[PDB]
Amino acid sequence: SGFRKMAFPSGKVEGCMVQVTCGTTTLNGLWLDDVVYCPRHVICTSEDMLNPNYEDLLIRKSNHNFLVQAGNVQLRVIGHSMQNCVLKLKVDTANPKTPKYKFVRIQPGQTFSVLACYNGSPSGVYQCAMRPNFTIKGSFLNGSAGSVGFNIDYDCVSFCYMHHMELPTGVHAGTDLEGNFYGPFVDRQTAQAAGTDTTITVNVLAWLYAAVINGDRWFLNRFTTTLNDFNLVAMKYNYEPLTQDHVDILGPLSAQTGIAVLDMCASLKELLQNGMNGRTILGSALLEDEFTPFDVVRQCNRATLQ
Amino acid sequence: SGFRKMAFPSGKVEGCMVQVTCGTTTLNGLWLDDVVYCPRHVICTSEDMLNPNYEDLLIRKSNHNFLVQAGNVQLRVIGHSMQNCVLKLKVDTANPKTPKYKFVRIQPGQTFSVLACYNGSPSGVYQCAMRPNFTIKGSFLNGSAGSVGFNIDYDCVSFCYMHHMELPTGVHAGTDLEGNFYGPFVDRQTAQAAGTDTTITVNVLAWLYAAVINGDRWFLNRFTTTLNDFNLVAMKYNYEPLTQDHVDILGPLSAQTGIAVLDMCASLKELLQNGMNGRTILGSALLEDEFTPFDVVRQCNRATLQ
Repeated sequence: SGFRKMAFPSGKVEGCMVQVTCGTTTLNGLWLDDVVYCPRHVICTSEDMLNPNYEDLLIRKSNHNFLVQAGNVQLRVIGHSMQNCVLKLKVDTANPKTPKYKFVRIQPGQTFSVLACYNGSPSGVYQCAMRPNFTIKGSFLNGSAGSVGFNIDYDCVSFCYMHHMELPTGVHAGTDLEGNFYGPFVDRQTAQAAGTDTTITVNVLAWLYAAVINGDRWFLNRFTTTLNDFNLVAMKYNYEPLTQDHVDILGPLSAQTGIAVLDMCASLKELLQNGMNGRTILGSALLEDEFTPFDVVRQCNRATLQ
Repeated sequence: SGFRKMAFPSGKVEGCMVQVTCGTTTLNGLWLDDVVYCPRHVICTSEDMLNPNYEDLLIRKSNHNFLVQAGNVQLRVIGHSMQNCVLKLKVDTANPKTPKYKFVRIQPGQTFSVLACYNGSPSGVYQCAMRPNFTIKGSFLNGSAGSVGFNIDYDCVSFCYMHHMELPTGVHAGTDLEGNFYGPFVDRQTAQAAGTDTTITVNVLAWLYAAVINGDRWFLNRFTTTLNDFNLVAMKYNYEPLTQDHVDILGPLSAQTGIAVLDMCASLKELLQNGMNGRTILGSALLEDEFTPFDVVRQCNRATLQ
């Protein structure tokens, strides 16, 4: 019983974090085999961050300009490549703690765990979701760039996010591990803003089906709605329109419980218009969009053979 | 910017988790040097869990009755001691991944990070607080006993909780690492219940001072209250009475901001009686009691030199 927002265990990622310093600019890098991946703006001085020409900044930088430290071990840079917004530093030492890994680019709505680091030291770990506007509603301070986001399936760490910058609004933006930005953003200290943040309707649906499994069935269906109508009421509450793939992605949830997406969309229809009153669902006092279908079923209470 | 419930990085604890099996009963153990600490009810068969005599169950158990596995490595038990509700298995192999550690018994209100394991494999990590009734509002399934809770100061892991059982209500109960239970509970499958769960008022106060620092100052003080009056309104909302130590524990928060505990107690006075309306604080739509003063200041936005 119980229902918490869990991150994956962070140990396999902790063994890859290092400090990268170029000049008087320091952030974090991800050390896999003999390459350290880090945001490319580690090469920029304070003023160069308004409109950098990263090409030209890098061509003036030699290897000794880079200090990379794994704890008390200095790793010497023997070469570099710029790949999109991420800089690959080849180092003289292959990381003996490299886990089985891959790079994957996630989709908005999907969740992952973040290991927030400063000065190459892991600070803490927390679970989050890619918002539909491609930002993450994270918790990041200056010096946290290079912190990565990941998922762990069996023993294989799928890295999906590297952290670069914070938007004026306070939300965060970054790239995959190939350095391509998530969203229409750029690594430049320039006035930028994200689109309108919708709510991940499919995630809130998987959440309600969860409540139904564990026992919280207050506010359960008492009506119906054509997918279109829900979208109309959801539009006023910046709720991401619901598609039939959304209706199918629930998989073993409309079933294995026997309630319908529309019946749930109807309970959601009311809680967005009339409110939650004083009651709560799975502890949360607000509709939750950071749980996906896989996250839901893992924590759900099981049947007891007697 | 941003404000998330962060667990400490779990890696140092992951390297200590093992599987402990006695007979046909399996749970997790904590492997430090050449001792594995695990809940003592690993020695009980299904029926022995209503009213066990652990003394007598253990005296009938020899070392070979214990299978302890660290991954693919079997660790042979060479002796055991029962210490309160925790069983110490001495093993033929000292754990080379033992971090610098200590055992500490935390106080209700204090937070810690939980590494939930099944079959000796870390499953995920999440931050929680010891409730005033000594339960933890965790997320635990059968087989998760032996999962531990911890804090990390610098590189020293302070283990503070080992997980034993789930109450009828769905909340969780466990011991320190000396095996003394947190609360008036026992490792027996018997009808048990916790006291009334109060809210950690000092934690909600540190939270509001945080909101004030980061910028959310809606609902800020517009009145005053003698500590006594707040307690009167807090009594109806099962809010833990507020003491002057509580008023002093804020430390650099009433100051370093300049608002008063009572002014905050007054804003809290209203949000408990009239409500939060449609607004939220630091994202949460409910009053939060799982952040302490230290948790608050670490994540708060800093001043930019210009």
